Amino acid sequence: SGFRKMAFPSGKVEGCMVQVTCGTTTLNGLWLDDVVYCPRHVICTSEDMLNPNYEDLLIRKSNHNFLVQAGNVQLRVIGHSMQNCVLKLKVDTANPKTPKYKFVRIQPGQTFSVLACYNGSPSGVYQCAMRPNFTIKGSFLNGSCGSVGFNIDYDCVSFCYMHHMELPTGVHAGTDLEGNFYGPFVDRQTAQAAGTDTTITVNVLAWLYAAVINGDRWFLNRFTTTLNDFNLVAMKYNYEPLTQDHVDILGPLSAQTGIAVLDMCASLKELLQNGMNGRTILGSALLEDEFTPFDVVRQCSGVT
Amino acid sequence: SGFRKMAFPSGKVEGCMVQVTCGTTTLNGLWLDDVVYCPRHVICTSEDMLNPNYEDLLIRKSNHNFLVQAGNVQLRVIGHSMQNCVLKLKVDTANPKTPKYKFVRIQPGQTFSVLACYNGSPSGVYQCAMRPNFTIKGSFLNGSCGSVGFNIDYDCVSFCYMHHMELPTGVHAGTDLEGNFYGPFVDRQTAQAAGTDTTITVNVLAWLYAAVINGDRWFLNRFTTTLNDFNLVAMKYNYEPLTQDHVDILGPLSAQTGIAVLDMCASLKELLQNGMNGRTILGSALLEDEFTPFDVVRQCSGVT
Ligand SMILES: COc1ccccc1OCCNC(=O)c1cc(=O)[nH]c2cccc(OC)c12
Ligand SMILES: COc1ccccc1OCCNC(=O)c1cc(=O)[nH]c2cccc(OC)c12
Repeated sequence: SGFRKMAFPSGKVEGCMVQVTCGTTTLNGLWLDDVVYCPRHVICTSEDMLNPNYEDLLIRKSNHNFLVQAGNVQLRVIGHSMQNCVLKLKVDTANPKTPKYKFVRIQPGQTFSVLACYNGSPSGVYQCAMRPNFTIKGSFLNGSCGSVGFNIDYDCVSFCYMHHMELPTGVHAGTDLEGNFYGPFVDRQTAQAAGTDTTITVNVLAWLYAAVINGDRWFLNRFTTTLNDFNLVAMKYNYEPLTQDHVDILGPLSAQTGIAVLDMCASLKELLQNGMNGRTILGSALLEDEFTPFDVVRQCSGVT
Repeated sequence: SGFRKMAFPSGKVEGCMVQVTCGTTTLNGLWLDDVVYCPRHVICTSEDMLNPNYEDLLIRKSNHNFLVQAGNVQLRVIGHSMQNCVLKLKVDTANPKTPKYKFVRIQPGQTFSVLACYNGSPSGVYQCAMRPNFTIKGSFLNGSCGSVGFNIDYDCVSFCYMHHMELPTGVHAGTDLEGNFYGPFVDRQTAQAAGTDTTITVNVLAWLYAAVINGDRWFLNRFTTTLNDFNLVAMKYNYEPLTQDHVDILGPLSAQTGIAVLDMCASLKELLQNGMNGRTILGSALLEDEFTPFDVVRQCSGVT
């Protein structure tokens, strides 16, 4: 028993982190096979960030201007190309620690682990979720760009995020491993504001199932509701609308606990309408929305 | 900016996890040099757990009864000995992935990362704290015993915890790497209850400094207090008494923010007396006590 914000083991990803320097800027890169992936803003000076023309900036760069270091050994760059907002630095050596991998673009509401890095060295690992407004609430300082987000399926690392920037609001923006930003964000130091940060309803419900499985049942009530009635309440509290697909995905948690999805929805409805009254659920005083139904099942079953 | 419950990268520890089987029981072991460390309750049947005599149980065991597997390869056991509540299985091969390590016994209030494992395979990593009642609020299922707690100092892994059991209350008990339990717990399936779980005051204050550093300042007030006045309030809310050593340790956070430790104590006092009024601090609706002053400085400075 017990329920923690758990990240995937980071070893397979640690073996891919490298340092990429271009001019005076040093950030992180991801070394997979004979390619190093990094944010293209590595080629910018802090002055350039206000309005950079990356194609023009890239013309002044050659293979030898990109310094790639894995541990204390320098990698030889034999090619460079821009794919959307990432640079792909072709190196002459394939990473001997390359795990089985995939590049996946995630949907809002999905979760992933972040291995925060500075100067190509891992400093920590934590669990995140892609917010419905396509930001992530990470923990990143200067030098963290190029840190990646990932999921692990047994021995296969699915890379889903690469860190690019912090918005003036302190939230984080980035791309998938093909260089496309999540959301409307651009790699420019400009007025960019995130939209409404709505609560991931399907994740909150999954976390209520985890609480029931772990013994916290005070919030269970004698009521039920309908998808339409529940969503009237969800909209008022800036919660994502619950769909029949979400009910279906919550199916195995409903089967495990014997509590119907709509019954759990009515408990959530009352928690939204009346608050927690000074009580806690899984050691938290608010409704947690950064555990998907898959994370709850995985944590409550022991998937290694 | 941003503040997350961050665990250390787990790679160095993943390379030490092995599976140890004795009879029908399989748990995790820690392979360092030519020794595999595991809970001694590996030699027990579920019947034995009610009142095991480990010396008598160990007499019936030989080197060949302890099956040690690292990945898909079997390790040859050439020795076995009991040190307090851990077994030390001498293997004929030194772990080639052994990192620089130390065995340290931690104080209550200190934090560490846990790499939860099942069948010698890592499933997840999370951050924990040794509670003042010597329990940890982990996330562990059947098969997780032998999972370890650790801290990392650059390239040196300081092992501090080995998981042994879950108390009837759902909290977790375990030992240091020399086999001595944290707290009064014994490796017996018996009526064992944890004492009062007090709040680690020095950690809450450090997390209030992290909140100020990250922009959350609503709780800052026009008041100050004294160590004695603060502790009168701390005792009433089952908070650990704040000492001059704690004030000293909070020194660099006080210097960084310009907020005196006693001023932060008065803000905490008002938060205890009046609650958060529906507001949040670092995305939390309660006072977080599982970040030491060192964790806050590390996370807010970028220690890799
Ligand atoms: C506005 O900056 C950019 C705009 C578009 C594209 C890139 C931009 O930044 C590049 C450098 N960013 C970081 O290293 C940075 C990332 C982060 O998540 N947190 C920080 C916290 C404090 C200071 C920081 O940088 C000085 C960071
Ligand atoms: C009362 O048991 C013991 C007493 C003393 C010493 C050892 C005891 O347990 C040995 C086996 N323990 C685990 O594998 C176990 C550990 C854990 O933290 N959570 C669980 C959650 C559900 C089921 C579980 O085991 C069947 C566990």
